[PDB]
Amino acid sequence: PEIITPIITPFTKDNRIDKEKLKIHAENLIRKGIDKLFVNGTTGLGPSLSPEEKLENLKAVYDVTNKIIFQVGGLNLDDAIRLAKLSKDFDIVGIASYAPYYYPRMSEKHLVKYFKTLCEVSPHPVYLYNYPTATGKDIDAKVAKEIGCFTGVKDVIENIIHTLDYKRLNPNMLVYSGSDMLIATVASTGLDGNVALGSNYLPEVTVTIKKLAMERKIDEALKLQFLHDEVIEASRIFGSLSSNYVLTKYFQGYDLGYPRPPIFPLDDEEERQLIKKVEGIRAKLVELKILKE
Amino acid sequence: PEIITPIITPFTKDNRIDKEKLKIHAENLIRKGIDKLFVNGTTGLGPSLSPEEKLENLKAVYDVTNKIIFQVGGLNLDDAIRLAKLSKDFDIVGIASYAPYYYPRMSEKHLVKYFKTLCEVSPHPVYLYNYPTATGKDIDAKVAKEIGCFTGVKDVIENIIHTLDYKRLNPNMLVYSGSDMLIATVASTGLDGNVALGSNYLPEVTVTIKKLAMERKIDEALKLQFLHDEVIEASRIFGSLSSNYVLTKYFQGYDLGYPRPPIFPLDDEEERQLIKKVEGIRAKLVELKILKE
Amino acid sequence: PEIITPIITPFTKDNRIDKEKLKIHAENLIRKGIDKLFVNGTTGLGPSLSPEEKLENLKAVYDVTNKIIFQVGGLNLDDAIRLAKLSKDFDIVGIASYAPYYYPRMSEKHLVKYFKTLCEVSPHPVYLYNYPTATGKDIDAKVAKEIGCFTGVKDVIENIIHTLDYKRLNPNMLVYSGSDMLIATVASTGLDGNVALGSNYLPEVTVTIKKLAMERKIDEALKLQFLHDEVIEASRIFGSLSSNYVLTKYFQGYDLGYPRPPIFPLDDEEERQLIKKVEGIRAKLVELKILKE
Amino acid sequence: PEIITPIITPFTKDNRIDKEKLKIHAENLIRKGIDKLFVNGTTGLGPSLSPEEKLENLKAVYDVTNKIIFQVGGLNLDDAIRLAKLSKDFDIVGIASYAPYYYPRMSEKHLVKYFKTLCEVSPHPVYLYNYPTATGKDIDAKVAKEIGCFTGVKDVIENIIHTLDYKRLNPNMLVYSGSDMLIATVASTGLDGNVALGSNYLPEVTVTIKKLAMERKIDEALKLQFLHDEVIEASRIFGSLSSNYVLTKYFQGYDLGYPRPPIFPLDDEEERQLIKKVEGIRAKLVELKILKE
Repeated sequence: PEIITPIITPFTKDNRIDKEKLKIHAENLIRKGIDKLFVNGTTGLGPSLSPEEKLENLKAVYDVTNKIIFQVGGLNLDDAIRLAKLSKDFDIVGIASYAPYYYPRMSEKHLVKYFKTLCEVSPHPVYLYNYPTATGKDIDAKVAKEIGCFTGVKDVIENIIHTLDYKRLNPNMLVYSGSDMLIATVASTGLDGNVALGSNYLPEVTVTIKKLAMERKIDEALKLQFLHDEVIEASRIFGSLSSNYVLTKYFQGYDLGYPRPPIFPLDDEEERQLIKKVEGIRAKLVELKILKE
Repeated sequence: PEIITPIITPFTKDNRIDKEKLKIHAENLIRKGIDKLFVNGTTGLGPSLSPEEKLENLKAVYDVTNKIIFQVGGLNLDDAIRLAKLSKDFDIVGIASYAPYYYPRMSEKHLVKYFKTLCEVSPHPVYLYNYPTATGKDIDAKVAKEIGCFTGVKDVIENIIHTLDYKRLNPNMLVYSGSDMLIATVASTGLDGNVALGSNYLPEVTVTIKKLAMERKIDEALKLQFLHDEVIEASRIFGSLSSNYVLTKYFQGYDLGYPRPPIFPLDDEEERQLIKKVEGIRAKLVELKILKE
Repeated sequence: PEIITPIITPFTKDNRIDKEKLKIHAENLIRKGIDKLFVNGTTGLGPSLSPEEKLENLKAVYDVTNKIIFQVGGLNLDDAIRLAKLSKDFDIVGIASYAPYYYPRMSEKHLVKYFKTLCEVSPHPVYLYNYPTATGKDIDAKVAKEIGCFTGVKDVIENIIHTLDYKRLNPNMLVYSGSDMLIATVASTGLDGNVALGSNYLPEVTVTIKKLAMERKIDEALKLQFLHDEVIEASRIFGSLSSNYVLTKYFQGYDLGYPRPPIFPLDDEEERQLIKKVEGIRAKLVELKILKE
Repeated sequence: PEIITPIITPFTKDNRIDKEKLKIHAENLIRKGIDKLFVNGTTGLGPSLSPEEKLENLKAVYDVTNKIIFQVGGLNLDDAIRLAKLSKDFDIVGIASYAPYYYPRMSEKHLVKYFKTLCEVSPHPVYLYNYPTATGKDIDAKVAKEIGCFTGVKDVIENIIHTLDYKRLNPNMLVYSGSDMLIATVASTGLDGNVALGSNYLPEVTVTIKKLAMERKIDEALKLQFLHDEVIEASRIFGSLSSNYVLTKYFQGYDLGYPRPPIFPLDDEEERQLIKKVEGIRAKLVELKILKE
C-alpha cells in the first residue's frame, strides 16, 4: 500500500503560484517517504486554478520527482484535453480528473463520455478522482467499469463499502482512499493505500500508520490513527483547506505562503489558537519519537 | 412580481460565445415580456465561463437591454472583484454571485467575508444567488441578514419555507425563486417573482402563469402551470441544461448554437425524441393561443 | 380550504388515555372553527398507541364530532385491517394510514400492496398520510395515482412542488399540507388547506391566516404566518411534541396531561423558559385582537 | 472478533411466532459457529412485535442457547422497562435497544434520558443498537460516551469512521458493525465483529470470512467476502427483509415460515427467480467446500 499527497499549492501575496516554495515542499514529502504526489487535487485548490496554473504545478513538481499523478479536470473539455496531451512529454505515473463539478444531476451517458473522451487522448494512465460531495455526482464502481479505462481511483468518501466495490468489479484496478481517517483500516483490508491531505503536514504520521498496519500491528496503528484524527479535527475548526498551510509550517518548518481567496488565510489569531490545540498532539508525537523535536 | 430569464449562452462550434445569436435571444425575450435578464447563471453555464467570457456576456446583452443582473462569481476572488468593478459604466439592475462552489464545509466566516467583500467593491445593487445543491452550501435567511447588503435573492431550492424566510428576516429584500414549477405559487403568496430556466424557450407561458394568478384566476394559473411542468420534466430526460438549446429553437424558432462540453449537446436522435415529447404541449398552447401558429 | 387538527392525545400520570381531557380539547377545537380532527397522527403519538388505544381516541372524539379522519396504520396489517373495518359503525370523513415506518428501502410493490389492501377493506374514504421523514419512504403523486384509491392526502414535507404534484396527477384528489409554515401559501395557491399541529394550541391563528389568505389579503396573512412560525420555532427548543402540551395549556386554558415516554414531558423549568419566549408573541396576538386576554 | 446473527422471526400462516421453527434455526446457527444471537432486531422484525411477543422470542431462543442479546426497544418506555427487568432470570449476554424511532428531531436530552433509563433498570449489560437510517437519529460516539453505560454497540451505517469512533472515545467498548459487506474489513482493522443479516442463511461463510482475515489471509477473505456481497445484493431484489426467509430455506434446508405483513413474503414467482440468482454462488461455495453437497 501507498501514501500519496494531494500537494498544497503555495501562493504568493500577489496571488501567484510560488514555484520555489512548492519545490521545497515536494522535496520534504518525497524525502519523508511519500510514494507519489497528486497534483491539482482539492487540497491544492485544483478547481481554483487556470489551465496554465494547473500546468505550472506539474512543471514545478516535475523538477523534483516524476512520481506524479496529474489532475486536469475542469468545466471546459478542450482545456482538459489539452492538459492531457501536453503531459505526454512528462514521464509520470498518470493523469486524473474529477467528475465535472457544480452542475447537478448530469446524465450517466454525459459523464461516461467526459471520462472516455479523456482516455481517448491521454498519453498516460488515467486515474478516476471520485469525490461525490465536491462534484455533486458519484462515479461508482459500476460506472467506473462501464467507462473502462481507469488504472486507479481516489475514492473520497466515508463509506468504505463503496471503495471496496471498485476492487470487486475492477480487480486489476488500483484503489486508493481519499479519507485520512481510514489510513490504518485501508492498509489492513487489502486496498492500495490512501491519498492523504494530512500527509502535507504530518507525512511522518501517515507513513508510520501505513507501516504499523502493514506489520499487522493494528492495535498500535489505531493508537496513531486516532491521534491524526484529532489533528484533522482541529484543522476543521477554521476551514481545513486554509489550516493545512498553518499545520505544514508548524510541523515541517517551512511555510507555504497563502491560499487563494475565497479560501482565505488564517489570521495571526486563528493561527495561534490552532497551534494551541495541536501543541499537546505534537508533544506525544515527539514522545513516541515519530517526530524530531 | 417579475419573470427573469437566466439567459442561455450560445456557443460556436469552436467553443466560442456567439455574441450575435445571444443578442437575438435577448431581443426576443424582452419583446415577449421578460422583466430582466440574469447573465452568467447556471442556465447560462457561468461556472464554465472565464472572467473575460463572463464580461463578454455582459457587453453583448447590454447591447440590447440594460435590465441585467450581472453574475460575477468564481473561485478566484480577484476575478469576481474586477468584474464587479467594471460594471460601473453600465446602467444595470445589479451584480450577483453564487457562494464559492465545490469546496465542502467552508466556514460561515469565510463565506460571509466573500460576500461582504463583493459588496464593498460593488458599484451596483448586490443580489445573492443561493443554490445549495450546486454550490454545496446554503446562504439561508439568517446568513443573508448577517451579510446584510443584498438587495434581493434568487433561492434555488425545493423548500419554499426557506425562500419565504428571507422575507421574514429581511422584510425589505426582494425574494425570487429558482423554480419554474412555482411561478403561479410564488406570485400568489406575495413573493417577488421567479428566475425561470424555462422562460428561455417559453416566455409567453411563464409570464402568462404569473399574469393569471395575479388576476386572482388561480385555477387557470395552475392549469397552465401544470402544462409548463410537463415541459420542465421532458427537458430533464437528456439533461435540461443541454435540452434548453433544443427547446428554444423549437418554440422560439431561432438557433442558439451549442452548449459547452462537458455540457454536451443533444444529437439528432435525442433532439428528435424530445420534440415528440413536447409536440402535444405546443398544440395545447397554440389552441389556448399562448403561442403563435 | 380547510384547517385540520392532528389532535393531541392527553395521557394520565399512570400513562392511560385521558378520554375526558381529550373531549374538552376536541370541543374547544371545533368551537374555535377547526374543520376536521385528524386522529392518531404524529402529533397525537399514533405510532406509540396500541390498536385498542387508537380506537379509544376515535370513540372519545366521536362523542364530540363526526368530522374525524381516523389514522389506523402500523407494522401489523391484521391490526390495521381490523381498525379499518371497525370504523364502519362510525359516520366519519375517512380513515388514514402513513406508509409502513422504520424499515428502510421497502419495494414500491410492497408499499402499493399495503395501501391497496386497506382500500379493499375500508368502509370509508381512504386518505394517504405521506410523511417521508417519519416513515423512511415517500408515496409521491405518481405512486399515489398507481395505488388509485386515495380520497385525499396530508403531505408532510417542506417541498411544495411535491405537494402540488398530487393535484396535478390526481385532479379529483383532496390535497392538504402538513407544514404549519405554509398555511398562508397553501390557501393562496389553490390546495385544500393544511393539517396543522399548531392549531392544537393556536386554532385562532391557524384559522385567521386561512381567512386572510382566502380574502387575497396576502401581505396581512404573511404578517400572521411569520408570527405562528416563531411559535413553531420556540416549541422546537425543548422537543415540539412535548412542548405542544405546554402551549395548548398556555394559550387555551385547559391542560392535556402528559405525553408518552420516551416523549418525555417538559419539567417546570423548561415550561417556564418556553412561556418566556412566547409571552411577547401572545401579547401581539392580543393587540391584534386575534386572542382574548 | 465475533459473528452475531440478528435472528429471523418465523411466523405462522396465522401471523403467530413459530416457536418450534425458531428453535430449529437457533440450534443450527449455534452448531455452525455463531457466537451470539441478537433477538428482536430489524432482521427479526422487532418493531413489528409486541412486548409479549418480544418476550416470546427470548424464552423460545433461550431454550436452545443463552448466548443472547435481548432487544427491548419501543415507543412505550414502560414496555421496554418491563422487558429489561424480566430478563433478570436469564443468563444472557445483555439487553439492547434502538433509539426511539419514527419521531424526528428528538432532543439529545430526551434521547439520553431514554437510554440512561434503560440502564438504571437493566439487570444485564446494555448494548446500544445504533441505526440512524431506520430510527431517524444517530447515537454517535460522543452521545454514547455521554450516556456512558453501554458495554457495546451495533452500528448500522455506511460511514465506517463513525464506527471506529466509538472505540476512539470509548476505548473499552465492544464495537460491532451492522454490515455483511465488512466482515473481512472489520476483523482486520481491530473491531470486535459483525452483526450480519446474512449469517441467517450463510453462517458458514460469514464465519469463514472472519476466520481467513484473522489468519492474515486477507486476499482470501476478500475473495469470499465479495462472493457474500453478491448474495446480499440478490436478496435486495425483492426486499431483503423478506428474502432472508427464502434464502435460509434454500441454503440451510429448513422452513422458517412467513414474515409479518407489511413485510410481505415472496411469492412462488419471486422465490423462483431469487434462487436462480444464487444458483451459481451455491456452486462456488460447494466447490470451495464451504457448503455441504
